[PDB]
This record gives sequence, structure tokens and C-alpha cells, in this order.
Amino acid sequence: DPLNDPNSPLAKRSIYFDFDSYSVKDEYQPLMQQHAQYLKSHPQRHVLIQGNTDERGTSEYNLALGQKRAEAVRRAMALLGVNDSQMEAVSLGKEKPQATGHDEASWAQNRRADLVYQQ
Amino acid sequence: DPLNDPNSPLAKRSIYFDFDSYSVKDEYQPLMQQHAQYLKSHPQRHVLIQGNTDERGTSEYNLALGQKRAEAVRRAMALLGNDSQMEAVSLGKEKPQATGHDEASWAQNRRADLVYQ
Amino acid sequence: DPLNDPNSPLAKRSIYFDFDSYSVKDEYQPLMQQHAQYLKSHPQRHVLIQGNTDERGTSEYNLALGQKRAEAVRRAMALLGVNDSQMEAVSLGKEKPQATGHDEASWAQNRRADLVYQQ
Ligand SMILES: O=C([O-])C(=O)[O-]
Ligand SMILES: O=C([O-])C(=O)[O-]
Ligand SMILES: O=C([O-])C(=O)[O-]
Repeated sequence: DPLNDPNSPLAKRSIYFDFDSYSVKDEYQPLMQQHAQYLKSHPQRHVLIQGNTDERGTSEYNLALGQKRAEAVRRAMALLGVNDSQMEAVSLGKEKPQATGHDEASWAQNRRADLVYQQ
Repeated sequence: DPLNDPNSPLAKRSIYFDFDSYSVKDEYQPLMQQHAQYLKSHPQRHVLIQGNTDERGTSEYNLALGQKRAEAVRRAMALLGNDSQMEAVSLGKEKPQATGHDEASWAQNRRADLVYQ
Repeated sequence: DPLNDPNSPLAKRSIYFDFDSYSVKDEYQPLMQQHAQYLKSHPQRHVLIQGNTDERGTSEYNLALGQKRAEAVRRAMALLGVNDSQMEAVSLGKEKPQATGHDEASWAQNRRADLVYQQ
């Protein structure tokens, strides 16, 4: 399965965001196109889009920002043709940092939406 | 004491696995030989072999796969020479070392550790 | 806000310590001068100084060592003019390691005090 091929374009699973932004940067449109093509040619595959933030700001603010990040990715893949039935969008806010330091080297890694396939 | 030396060959304590595999690759036989020699020359030293998986698949499937990984390492150590110094347990996918959701993390979590007691 | 400018000297947030020491090395005085200047000119800003340790020694020992590290940074910034009402010093001991390996490089990374601004 290309989903389990570490050298497929699908091996990249994450979209990164600028500070206090849920704009999907154009440099991630190709990645979204690749995953969209996968989902449209594997109609029983479902993906969970998880939005995350860096630690700056309240838990409440970042739950909402993470949700906008996940919803922005879901919308972009919907525009690329993915049927809504194969996607869900959820927020982890700032609660599940990947990088655990307290400067921009960590925070940039945490302003992130992940495509998590149900396997 | 060699298990406290960050510079000993014994400081490497992990065996890594391919996707959905509990086969111990030949490249790790030298590591296992090193720890085997240590355990055979330190008869009261015990090791807990903990098996781990990446997050893909059910919790139940991954608990069983981590167990097979730990038992394959235990078996390979036994073949290198006493069962009374080893236990094998599975953490399934529950204790990821790398917390990301792609192969860069997952490869680090398909792993059995030698945990000295 | 210079506090969110990655090219500001304020971008650096961490002070690193030698084994079993809470001495603030002189190489960090310029960083603390920069954060002191920022705090003095932004009286609404509050910073939490979080002290950490590497894994060697007991939880109790390291809780206290982490506290001495955070207090050492707070005193250094107090001597640079920062009002005590804009700082708090707390300890995470060895409970929140950044680097999880068991080697000199991981240990050095965790002998650390972080300036965490409330945002
Ligand atoms: O504002 C933030 O915390 C962000 O951009 O993740
Ligand atoms: O299938 C898995 O989750 C693995 O290989 O760890
Ligand atoms: O002794 C230690 O644990 C240290 O320096 O953090």
C-alpha cells in the first residue's frame, strides 16, 4: 500500500502553519493533492485531520485555533475532490505538543495539522 | 560499571523492527551478543525486555505484536546462552518514544528495549 | 512585539547549567540583559522562570536543584532592574525532560532554565 511506503509522497503527513494563522500555505497544496488522489482512489479509506498549536495563548484560544487549522485542511482537500464521508477534523489545541521546548525551534513544529489514517 | 558507561557498547539497548514484523534482524545479533556476554558474566543481573509498536492498528493487535517482539529478543538471548535473568513484556503502542504521526516517529517505536533492573 | 519576533534577541529563552550547579554562566548575561530591558519597558508582561535538571539523582534532590537554578536566574534579572512582581521562579526538577536519551548530550539539554512568558 502506498500509505505504508516510506518513500511515497504520502509518507509526509503534516501541514505547518505560521504564528497565530490557520492559512494553508501554498507550499502544502501538492501534499494535499497527493493525499486527495489517494483518498479518491481508495474510497473506504478514512482520515482524521488533527489540528495543533504552539503553547502561546490560552487553552481555549488554541483549541479553537487548532480546530480552524484542521477545518482549513479538510476544506482544501474537499475542494480537491475528497468526499466528506472520508474525512473528520478535530483539535488537540496546545495539549499534545510534539516538540516540548519553549522557544520557536519547538513552537514551529507544533503549529501543525496531521493527516492520521485509520488503519 | 559497564551499564553506567555512556561510552560502552552496552549503552545501546534497543532492537528495531520493520512494519508489522517481529523478526530480529541479523544486524542486531552483535548487540545481543554483547549484552548476552554481560549477563552471563554477571549472574545476578536481570533484564526486562519491553516490546513496543508504532500506533498503526488496534491496541489489542499491537499489544500482541509488542509481546512477540519482546519474546523474539528473549529467545535470541537465550540461544546466546539463563532464563532466570530475563522477562519479556509488551507495552503495545501505549508508550511511544517519538510522538509524531509519520514514519520518522513510527520507525523509532517499532522497538524492543533491554531494561536492566 | 519583539517577543514574537524570531529575529529578536528575545528569541532565545534558555539558560544552560553545568552538572550539579546552579551557577548562571557569564555567556548568558547578554540574554538576560535583553529580557530585562524588555520586561522593564513592558510592565504588563510577566515571565515564569522554570528550572530543570538531568535525570541523575533523586526527585527530591533535583526538585531543589531546579529551584536553585530558577532562583539564580530571577536574582540575576532582579540585579538588572526587573521588578520582582514581573517574575516567578518554579522548579520542574527532573520530571519534564526535553531530551530522553541517557548520554552527556541529552543530560546537558535538560540542565536548563526556561523563560516562559505568559501570553
Ligand atoms: O498562537 C499560537 O499558539 C499558534 O500559532 O499556534
Ligand atoms: O504495525 C505496527 O503498529 C508496528 O509494526 O509496530
Ligand atoms: O545533578 C543533576 O541531576 C543536574 O545537574 O541536573
